[PDB]
Amino acid sequence: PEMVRGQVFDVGPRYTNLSYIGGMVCSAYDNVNKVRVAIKKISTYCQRTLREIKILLRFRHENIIGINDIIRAPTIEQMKDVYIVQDLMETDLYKLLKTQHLSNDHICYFLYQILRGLKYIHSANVLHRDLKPSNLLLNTTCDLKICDFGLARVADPDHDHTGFLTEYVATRWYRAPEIMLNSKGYTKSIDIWSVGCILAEMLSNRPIFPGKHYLDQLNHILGILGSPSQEDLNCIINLKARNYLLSLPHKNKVPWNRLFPNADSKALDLLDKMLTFNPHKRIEVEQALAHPYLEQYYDPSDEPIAEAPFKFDMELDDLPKEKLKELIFEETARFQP
Ligand SMILES: *CCS(=O)(=O)Nc1ccnc2[nH]ccc12
Repeated sequence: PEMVRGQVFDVGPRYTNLSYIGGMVCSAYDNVNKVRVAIKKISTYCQRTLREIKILLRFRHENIIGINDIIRAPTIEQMKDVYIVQDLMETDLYKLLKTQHLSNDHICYFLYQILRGLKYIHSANVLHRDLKPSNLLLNTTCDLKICDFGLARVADPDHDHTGFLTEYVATRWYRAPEIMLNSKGYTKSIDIWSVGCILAEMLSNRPIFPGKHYLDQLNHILGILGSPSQEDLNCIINLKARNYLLSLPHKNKVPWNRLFPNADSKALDLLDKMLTFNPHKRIEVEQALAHPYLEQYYDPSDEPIAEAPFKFDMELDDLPKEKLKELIFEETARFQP
């Protein structure tokens, strides 16, 4: 078996000539299809691995990363590592934003593809819950694919409510304000906020709300949106959350065209609607696609939806380590000779 940087990366004779990318991700030559592919090693096991495999095997969409192959040992007893084989993608939006200025045409096209993929995910009653530039892969022709469904959940708006300062798992800079106030992130509006943040970041190459800790994230958001309105406050019924907001000095709204003096005015209109404080008033993915900014691309007949809502059969949260390994083994069975 081949090794890469002091790690065994043992991907049978099908995949050869391994180079590191970023458990470990390597590129490799697929000797069957005769293209370089991406392979990630997962090494007891995690709910997130299973969640992702079930979702990505069920999903089929041009703006969502697929799984092409999964490599594992023939038996549960011998299975330790799982390798997931996917299309090689030259770069991601995080790497691209660190090094490149995007034209308005590129920002428009990337945003379109993000929302087109998101329309499909949401149509399956799934929330991604960790959209950020590093989860948006790109190839040399700027095709974009959404990846990393390890924190994805079936939508559950009736159980979205929680108390103030409830701990959350997803990446801090892309968290909607309501996460810090009264939300478990179980509604589609959570993903739109992330997309808003990403749009802002494409406009200036810098994260819009780079909070350094849990409540600082909310301070950054309010520093630009300004103080919530009485009506938006009245929607927050939780008294700890409400009174925290009432305790803050008045903050004026920073005009988008002053933060983003170079941006297209239609892009800023859409940004505003995605970065709305009140999640009920926030634009939905299909409205976003229909927005004038995206007129050159918008075509709902060519923005497919999922054939059915996605379902986890049992609650993965209480699963002992043994049943989880067995579930991963079973979900990966179709790729065995
Ligand atoms: C989805 C982000 S990842 O880091 O999990 N996977 C990944 C990284 C780099 N290049 C890739 N090509 C396909 C999948 C990846």
